[PDB]
Amino acid sequence: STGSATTTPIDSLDDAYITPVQIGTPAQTLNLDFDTGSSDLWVFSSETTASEVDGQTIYTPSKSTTAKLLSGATWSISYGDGSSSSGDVYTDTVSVGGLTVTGQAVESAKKVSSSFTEDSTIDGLLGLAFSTLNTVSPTQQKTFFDNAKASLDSPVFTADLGYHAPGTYNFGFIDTTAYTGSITYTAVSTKQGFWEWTSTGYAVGSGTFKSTSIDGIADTGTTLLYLPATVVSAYWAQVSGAKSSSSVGGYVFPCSATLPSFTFGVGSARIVIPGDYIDFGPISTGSSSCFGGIQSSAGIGINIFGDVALKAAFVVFNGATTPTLGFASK
Repeated sequence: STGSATTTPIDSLDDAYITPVQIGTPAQTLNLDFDTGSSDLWVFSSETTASEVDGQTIYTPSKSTTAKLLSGATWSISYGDGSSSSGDVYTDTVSVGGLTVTGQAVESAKKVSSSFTEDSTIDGLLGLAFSTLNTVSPTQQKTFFDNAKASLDSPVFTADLGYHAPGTYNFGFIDTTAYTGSITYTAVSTKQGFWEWTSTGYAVGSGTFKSTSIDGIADTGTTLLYLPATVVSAYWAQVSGAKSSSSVGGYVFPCSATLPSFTFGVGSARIVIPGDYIDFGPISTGSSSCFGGIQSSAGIGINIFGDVALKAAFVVFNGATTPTLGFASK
């Protein structure tokens, strides 16, 4: 089997991407944030505290003839950005772009934190990291990809995120028309439950490539690119007027600037992030100070290849017995 679904930016900045997901019988379609940095499929639901719902589409398990309460099961998750949610668990039929899993754990939110409430466009998350990070207790549950794997033509999914445009998540096959040149594969460590890999270095603009190992995670659920302070300082030094602002919470730059590109290494290959991808616009409405898309990972504890990086590539998440990551230009 295979699946193919379009993923759409939630706003003009590409702050996140939503992908339609069918849950239950008859289908209830919810727009979920596919997140390769976490491993819970959770949804706004009929059980969500009413004051914490503001425009989201909800899953109502009582209206699904295939929903079954997973007795005794609860979940609770906290994300790197400080947001959180928690609730109980159903199993139900879940389909993504024509690919169907029966008995998928659907985590029903009873509580969500303010940032979720305030984002009317995201109805929940669909985790695509390794199932070892799944928070369901007392019986840990599998991700959608893990459940689908054996049935897929090939045990892979691909992320093809657009810049200010729709893109695609494919399951079970590699669309050879979706990228240029070849796919370069690189080793993955699953020890922290993430799609963790090591980049071979970076360049700023038309500058020389610096060979240096940068360990990080491929995370579709993080907006920006978070790298070591040394790397990030080197990038923003090439932008007149750029500075790190503690009051704003990172590097800002004059909105009048032309940003240089940023290149990262995947083995001997190179992925180029155009300068425009690194612009996240005014820090507040009307401001001429703009927020940078490359930020320091210092104090996160991990480097994150988020959407800013991933949307410059066609990315293969290879879930073979020994997982690997593949990157191609596009």
